[PDB]
Amino acid sequence: SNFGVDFVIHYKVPAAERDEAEAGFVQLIRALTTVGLATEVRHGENESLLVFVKVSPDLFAKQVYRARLGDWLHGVRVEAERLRLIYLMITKPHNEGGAGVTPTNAKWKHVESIFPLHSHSFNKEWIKKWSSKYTLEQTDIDNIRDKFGESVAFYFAFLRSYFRFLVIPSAFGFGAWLLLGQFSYLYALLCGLWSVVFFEYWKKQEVDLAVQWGVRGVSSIQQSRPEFEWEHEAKVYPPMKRVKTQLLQIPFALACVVALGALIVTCNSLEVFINEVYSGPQYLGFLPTIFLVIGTPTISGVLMGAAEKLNAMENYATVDAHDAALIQKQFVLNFMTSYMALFFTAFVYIPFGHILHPFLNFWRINPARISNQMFYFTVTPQIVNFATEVVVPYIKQQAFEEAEFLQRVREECTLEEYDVSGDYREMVMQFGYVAMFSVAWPLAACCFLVNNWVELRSDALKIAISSRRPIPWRTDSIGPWLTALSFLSWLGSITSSAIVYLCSNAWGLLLSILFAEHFYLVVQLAVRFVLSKLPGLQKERKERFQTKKRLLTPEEMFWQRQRGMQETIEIGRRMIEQQ
Amino acid sequence: SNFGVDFVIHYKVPAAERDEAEAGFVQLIRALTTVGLATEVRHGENESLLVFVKVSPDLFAKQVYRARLGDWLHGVRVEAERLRLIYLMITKPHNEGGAGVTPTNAKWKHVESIFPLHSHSFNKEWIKKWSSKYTLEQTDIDNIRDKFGESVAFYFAFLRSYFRFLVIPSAFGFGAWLLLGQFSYLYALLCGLWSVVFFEYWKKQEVDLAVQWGVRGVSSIQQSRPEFEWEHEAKVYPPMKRVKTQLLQIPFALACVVALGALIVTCNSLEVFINEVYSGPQYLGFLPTIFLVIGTPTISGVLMGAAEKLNAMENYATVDAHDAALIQKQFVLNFMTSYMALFFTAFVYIPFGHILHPFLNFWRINPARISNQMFYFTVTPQIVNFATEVVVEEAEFLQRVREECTLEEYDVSGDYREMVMQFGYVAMFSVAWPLAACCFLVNNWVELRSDALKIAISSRRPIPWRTDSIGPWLTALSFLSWLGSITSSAIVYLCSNAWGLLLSILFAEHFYLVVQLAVRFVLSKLPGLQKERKERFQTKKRLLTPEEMFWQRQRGMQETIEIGRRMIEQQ
Ligand SMILES: [Ca+2]
Ligand SMILES: [Ca+2]
Ligand SMILES: [Ca+2]
Ligand SMILES: [Ca+2]
Repeated sequence: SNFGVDFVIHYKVPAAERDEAEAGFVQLIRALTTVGLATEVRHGENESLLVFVKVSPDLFAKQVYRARLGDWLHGVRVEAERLRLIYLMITKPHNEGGAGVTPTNAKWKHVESIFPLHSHSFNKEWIKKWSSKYTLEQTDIDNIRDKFGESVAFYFAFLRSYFRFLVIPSAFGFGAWLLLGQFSYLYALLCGLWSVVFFEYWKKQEVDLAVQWGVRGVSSIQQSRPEFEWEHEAKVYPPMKRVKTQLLQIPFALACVVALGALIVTCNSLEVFINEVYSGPQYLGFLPTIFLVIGTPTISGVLMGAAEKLNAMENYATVDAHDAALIQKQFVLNFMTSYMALFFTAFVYIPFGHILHPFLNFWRINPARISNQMFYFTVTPQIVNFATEVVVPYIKQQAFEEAEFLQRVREECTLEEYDVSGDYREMVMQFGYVAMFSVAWPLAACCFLVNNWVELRSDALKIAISSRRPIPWRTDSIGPWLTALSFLSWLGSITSSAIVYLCSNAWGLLLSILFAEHFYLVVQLAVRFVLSKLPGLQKERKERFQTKKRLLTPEEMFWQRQRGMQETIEIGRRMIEQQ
Repeated sequence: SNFGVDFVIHYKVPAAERDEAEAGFVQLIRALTTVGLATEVRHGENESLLVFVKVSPDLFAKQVYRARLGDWLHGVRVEAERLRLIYLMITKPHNEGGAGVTPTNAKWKHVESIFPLHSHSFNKEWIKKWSSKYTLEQTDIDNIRDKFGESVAFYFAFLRSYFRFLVIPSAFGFGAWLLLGQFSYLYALLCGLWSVVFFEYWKKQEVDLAVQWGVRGVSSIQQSRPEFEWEHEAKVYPPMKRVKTQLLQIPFALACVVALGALIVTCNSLEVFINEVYSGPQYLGFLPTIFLVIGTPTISGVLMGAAEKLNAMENYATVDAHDAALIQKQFVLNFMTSYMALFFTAFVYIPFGHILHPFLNFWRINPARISNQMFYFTVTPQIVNFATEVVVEEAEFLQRVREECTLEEYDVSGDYREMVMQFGYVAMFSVAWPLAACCFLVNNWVELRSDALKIAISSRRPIPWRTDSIGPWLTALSFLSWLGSITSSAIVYLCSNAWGLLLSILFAEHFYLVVQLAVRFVLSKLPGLQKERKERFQTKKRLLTPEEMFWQRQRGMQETIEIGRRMIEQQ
């Protein structure tokens, strides 16, 4: 168990630059004492001064009350909340209740990370409980929310909902694969309907979870970025400079598109050449593209880094906007690097494959090739993601009075922050595969289903021992990923349909695209209406009712003719008798 | 002017069955004085007794405070508000703050109309001011809101905004008519872009006006219908009966489709026959359809009545749901009667006109014909609409009231429906005749006055009803914009000449969606929100063992500093 330490700061000190390092250390200690936190300094690995900080319960209660009042202010209104508030006290500047010791912004640049400590007793029991069960109840997600915050809990709830909704497409994918034959239009229609239903039901469940956890409306709260650089104050940044920096994305995206397209064109030409030249034993004919998938986590990886670089010079005032831009860039890059091969096979090679002939001349049309390539692009990338996610850290860790706890912290600070964006991106890519390309290989979703059951555990293990405890954040929604899902639905309703007409055989293709797109729109409207006509809303209404119950001259002669009661009745009766 | 009269009670008494009429009048007067309104009985017209009711200012102030507290409760928070509150006190049941004398629910069914009085001095000045102007500033709409309530004000604001936005339609319609010949794809794209821009900008204006008038969120308040009929109480109506009654709309819609389609088919066949037989001097070639247009306000009118009858037996708990259902049925019927003739001309006769030959033989291909039809479906339906709207000691005050109660209650749904139909014409069929928008501009300038006159002297003063937006008409506008995006490209391809039609439809619809997303993003990136944020900020400002031995090694701060320095020297 931990030693009561609530937060941990690294503050590594190099061999040189010690003269200002000591000043930074004393400034950090003075600020941490001023804000009202108890501090304890110990030695660490590689010449570092590891400082543990905890809480004067009166000041902590005052901070809790101030935060609750602020949450009530915007209409928004446990270990996760306590850790989040301690992190806010550590991070927020002196202007609004804190002592800003953020690494990148101020002169306190000798700190590397401020992170909480993992609870091994909770972690092992959580892993055992999640591995010994078949399904996960809402109580498990609630425990995740209480311990690791709302972002991790929201990701795990989304993963559970996705895994539970993946049964239906698995079921009728197996039905279509066993009976309906290859490239069934009915399967495409059912896949589009399931995508619409899952997206809308996840929106409803997201609203319900936000109401239940009391995090409804946190997205409207704007949080300033400590590393944001401004020029004037009236903190403002000229939007022209930001637009100029953003315009650099377009040539970057075009260059990435050209490079990836050329690489996939060469790989597809090579695989066609070996399939049409060599006899093999059948399986070696897809050897190139398989390698391509094995190369996918590498190149895209460095590409992701470039995206981060593109988000560094692209200044953003708020955390939400910066996160949304980073998610957009990462989603575009991963969409490219994960679907360009399938798009080229389905909509370039299949319709008019008479353009690759020069490339086949450099080395020296089966419609069922798309099904095999989808099978490979379903099974192999999942295996390689498993390898790079769970077992390669297994090998990495296998290679490697109070000494036990100190050693545990020293080994803990070497790990990386848990990036939930990567897991969100992987799940969104899987959903996209199901939505737009599962028609070629109907069993694909089934395989994904199995992987999801592993992921819900494996990703949990990734937060158990493969990564250090993340900062507990609050999120109303899963964020811009929702939009991505919608996109991967809509274009999917096109793409799958465009597969069915193309691999089963000009006007018919366009007619099929029209019918599929309009069917997708119609079922979207119908499901939205059905869900609007169908717990969180009832609780909000009950709270509103409880608050409501707890909250409490001709003119001057015209009106003097019959001022009384009997006078009016008598005149009315008399004139009734008159008429 | 008025005699301080705030509301007028009709209570017509029939000569036959009078024994229960005196008791009803006595109960009416007793309840109306129980709620706290001064009443004055006077003679009516044709065996009726009109009683004028006004306001004990203390009770009116208490009611005002209660209404404001209720508005604050739901998050929502002048003569119109006073009249609305007096209406609520007159209408609301005695169980919850009022004395229910609603005409249709209880046995007090002898009252017919529940209406206030017009101010002639205000009405003539308003008409003179609006007739002598060229453009209307926001002060006129604010005065309309202060006088006739928020529904009429919202309608007039929508009419003014849509008339102002129609100027670009007319501009590039004239540009295309002069230069781009006939059936220009560029005009179709511009019309779709304008439809999207106008729809989104009117939504933004709706939000700004709801914030400005303090009616932001009124639509969230569910108001119960006095005419609602319930079986049990837990007032609950079995939804299965409502669904069974709603299912009667499908056969009615199908029968109306069949009848109107047969009428359009036979009129089209007759006009084709006379164009291919009669020589003339011409203009008579579209004589049949013109008559159909002249026949449109009649038959559709009775259809509208059927619709409301279909909404009477279709019991609705809330006012909003009943109004939405009525708007949906009326919009469907008017869409049919006003667009299915052009739909037959464009997408049935033009593509394959070989199926109308049996009708021509019973009586016994031009690709520019549709444009001519678009002319006769633009200048004729509005002109006849004009003929529908405006062409066809205390004795003076009492006579004025007696003449006032003979008028009909002013409905805003009809004017909303007419404007929505005109917008649908522009969005879907204006490509055939690009000048149509120009005409729809001029009529608009008349309508903004003419409709005002319809409320000035041709109808009784409407009950001031607060509304958040224009209602379900936004859905109609969006549907018309999307259908126009499809139909403009379809007409362009079909009249400028099988695979290319679908490609053009795809390109136009996807361009419509892309510009919809772009305009939504631009408007989200770009008055009332600033005021709401400032109010929120103002409210924010106004609102306010080894375990123990581990932390005992360095209890203070100077000791921690010394220990840190010592460990620094140790590295
Ligand atoms: Ca995985
Ligand atoms: Ca993962
Ligand atoms: Ca008119
Ligand atoms: Ca009108």
